[PDB]
Amino acid sequence: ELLPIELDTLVGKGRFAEVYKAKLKFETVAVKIFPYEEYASWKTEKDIFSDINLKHENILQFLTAEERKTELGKQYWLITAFHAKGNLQEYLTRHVISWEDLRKLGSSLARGIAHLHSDHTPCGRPKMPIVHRDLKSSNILVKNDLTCCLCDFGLSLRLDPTLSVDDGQVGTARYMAPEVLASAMNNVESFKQTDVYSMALVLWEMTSRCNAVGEVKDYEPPFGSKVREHPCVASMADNVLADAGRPEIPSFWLNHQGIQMVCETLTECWDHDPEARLTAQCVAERFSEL
Repeated sequence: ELLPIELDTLVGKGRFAEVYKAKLKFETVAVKIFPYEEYASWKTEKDIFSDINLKHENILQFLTAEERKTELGKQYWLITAFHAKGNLQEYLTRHVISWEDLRKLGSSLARGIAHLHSDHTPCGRPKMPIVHRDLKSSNILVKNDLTCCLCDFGLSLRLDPTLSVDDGQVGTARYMAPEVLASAMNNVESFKQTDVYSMALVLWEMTSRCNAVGEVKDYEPPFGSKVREHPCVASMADNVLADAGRPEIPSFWLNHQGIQMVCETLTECWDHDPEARLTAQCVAERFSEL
């Protein structure tokens, strides 16, 4: 029961896996390949993608997981929809986006996160919340219709009441909330608030490349003008925590009313105080009012 795949091109490398554009005999699929040593990440993602209640337009569509014996030993595959327009970071690097693009990307991002965060299904029944714990533009995929979907659940945490104190600062230092950089966390709502902080930075990346503001600069990642290519937690703590630093919002951006509203929403969402941040649900609601 192994699918007829042929690995065309490496499109991704992370800590845990390589991602390949491949063919199924839809002819175009993504194949995420984990070595045996990264079994844990494959399983964490597999369990999220296999969960009946995490099927959503704004979550990457999963076909199947496979175990594939090789000469070196064994590989662990996740086979998913392939989004040809690539991850949001690559997309914002390549393109200046319209107001309409920003509204679709931003709304779809917030609806995807709010769905992960929700303690209930649409049809009202309870579900254990997931927090992504590594939200960033390279972990968001641009669909042909210019909506986002979430992927890369390798570091995700099921908000399980049995989770021990030992169960730190896993994830990408650049996108880490001040309370994570400070090691100043406990709330349950605490991990949801860290996702929202990272989401804010991504809304900023989208806004930074939106032609509604007027003149658009080249894409740079959040804090790109202040920290090295691969910033450590210490450097991030100095910027985000010690200097209360956030990506720059030039005042001329606020002259467009849409951009102004997005900049006010995302600014609340990257507040030093996690309790000051909006919920993903609240952000999705503001985006629909646009």
